[PDB]
Amino acid sequence: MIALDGAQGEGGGQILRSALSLSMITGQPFTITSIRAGRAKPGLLRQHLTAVKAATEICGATVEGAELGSQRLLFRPGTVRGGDYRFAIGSAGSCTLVLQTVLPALWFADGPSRVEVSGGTDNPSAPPADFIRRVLEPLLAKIGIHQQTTLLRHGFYPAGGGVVATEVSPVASFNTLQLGERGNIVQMRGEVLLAGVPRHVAEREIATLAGSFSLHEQNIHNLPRDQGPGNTVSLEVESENITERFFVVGEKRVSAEVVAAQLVKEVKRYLASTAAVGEYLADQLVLPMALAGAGEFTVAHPSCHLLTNIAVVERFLPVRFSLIETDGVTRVSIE
Amino acid sequence: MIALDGAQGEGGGQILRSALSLSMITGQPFTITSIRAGRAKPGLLRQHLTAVKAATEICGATVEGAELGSQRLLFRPGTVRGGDYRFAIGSAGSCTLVLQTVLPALWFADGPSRVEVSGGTDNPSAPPADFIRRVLEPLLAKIGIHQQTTLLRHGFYPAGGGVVATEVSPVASFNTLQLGERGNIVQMRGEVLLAGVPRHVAEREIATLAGSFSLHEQNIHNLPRDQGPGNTVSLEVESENITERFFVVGEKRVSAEVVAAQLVKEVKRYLASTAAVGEYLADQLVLPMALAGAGEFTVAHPSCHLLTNIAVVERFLPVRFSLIETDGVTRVSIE
Repeated sequence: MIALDGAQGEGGGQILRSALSLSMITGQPFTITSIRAGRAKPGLLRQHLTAVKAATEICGATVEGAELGSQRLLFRPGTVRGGDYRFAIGSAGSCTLVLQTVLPALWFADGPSRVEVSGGTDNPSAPPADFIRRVLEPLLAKIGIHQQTTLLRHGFYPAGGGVVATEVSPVASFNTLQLGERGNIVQMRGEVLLAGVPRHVAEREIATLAGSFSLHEQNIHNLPRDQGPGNTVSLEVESENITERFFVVGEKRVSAEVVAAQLVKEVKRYLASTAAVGEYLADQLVLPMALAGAGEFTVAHPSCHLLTNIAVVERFLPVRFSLIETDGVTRVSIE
Repeated sequence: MIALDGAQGEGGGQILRSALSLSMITGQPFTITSIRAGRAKPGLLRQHLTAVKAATEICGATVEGAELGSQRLLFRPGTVRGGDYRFAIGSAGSCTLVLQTVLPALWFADGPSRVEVSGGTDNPSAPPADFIRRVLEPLLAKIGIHQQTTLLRHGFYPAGGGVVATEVSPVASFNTLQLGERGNIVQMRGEVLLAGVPRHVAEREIATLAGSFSLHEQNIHNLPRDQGPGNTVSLEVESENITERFFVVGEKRVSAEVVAAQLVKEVKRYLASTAAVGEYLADQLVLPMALAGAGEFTVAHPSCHLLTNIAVVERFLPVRFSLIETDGVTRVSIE
């Protein structure tokens, strides 16, 4: 039975979620031993417990250790049943992470499924639920996976209140995704999302983006105050071979110019290499291509997350990933 | 002015120290912004302060954030002055860390120096101060760097009271270190250090080593009780093209065979690949070879620390590292 070390790599968290999906995809039970060893909060936390309850439900699992402070977990899956699921995280809970725990398993469920989660849609430090729909959902569709995520209500950290819902269909046949050169840029678009925040913050954040980029469109998107106070700014880089979109969630004490300046940092950083995908989309492509048994993509630099995702994957599956950091770009490929 | 993110990679600590040495090597001031964001203890801690006080003494620096809970720091170094320094960390302080923050700078000092540090020499969780003298000092010498570390008194975690002192000499000219194949073993040697522990733990420990290895020498090293109760076991792997040494510090509630077995796991893990160097020595060679402007070495797998150390180095210096993960061995090279 598979044993994983929680302090390994970046140090738990992602290890738990990649394990869950894999352990269900595969059926191999596993045991994480030092969950969040050194993190401020030592082990399983409400979100992880929710990640775990959702997992131990989509697949009738048997778990040992699912307690709020646990640094040990034994998870024995069952059959990933398809169906209408509804999970509810708190406020600090990112629907994104529940969904990226459970959806992979559902790719192999006995039938189509719908997952609806509640909680935070946009968190300052983390990826927004939009990345799912506007960025990876398409690479996935290309790897033969079929998912459709709709953002139904936004929950801006620290408010909570968001509602995201994904429609899945058991993967029929897998395809090999072959990314490399980003290709020539086709168009860049900036977009700001205000909910309870004034139209002078959007304009300011937009401007900054227009400051270094030639946006084909500058869009300001207004959501009901109901959606609490929130501001999220994004720039999309629809290159030829790929379409990426970067985000930066405005913080409490962070200025329109600072928030926009973070995003500009990233965007330039991506653009500064020929690499088709960003560090984060890379982190997400590791699993699906593994299931697919082949495929590759280029990414500027191997990140510490990549490294651990590739570990867990290879810990549950008969795959070999190869990273060839040649000329400022890294070619991540399967075997 | 260089800005560094403290939650980046493994998550601060090493970023802080690699940033200091570089900042003084180079002169470029910088700013760490989230020192130990998620860790149990959120930012600058006594040890780090010491790292920072020692740094901001070797080079007459200007610091902003040097407070016991700080998650932010601004460091403006000056001229690295050579001379006889004496730093004193606590008990939980590892001389090794202070020494690896300061010593790189001192290779570039206006004159020869001596650095004496007090505190913990042998910590269960971390590398012993012996690793410096018996393992990296030689690779360094080959790089053209000239340093000599004598352990003068041991301080076993949690006691403290250890004393390590290093003599350095400004680097005249640098060399290219080209490592790769470990070559054939040339001899193994086990060693047990007892300070206030009985000569039955040493034997038991040695036995286990002799249990899977063919030790050319089985040395038991007895320290005055003065040195507190301590037990450290090590095994040296003198291969053709390199000599490595692995250590495991016997813990409070850890038995002779458990201690011995940890060491055997590692030694084997090492031995299981053609890679000249171990994860840790790899981490340490990043910087020197970068100052060297070329060089390489092979390591089994790229670690997360490797990733981040490479990051910081590349942030302060005009160097490109290349990782090529080919055949279970990764080749780290410079450009």
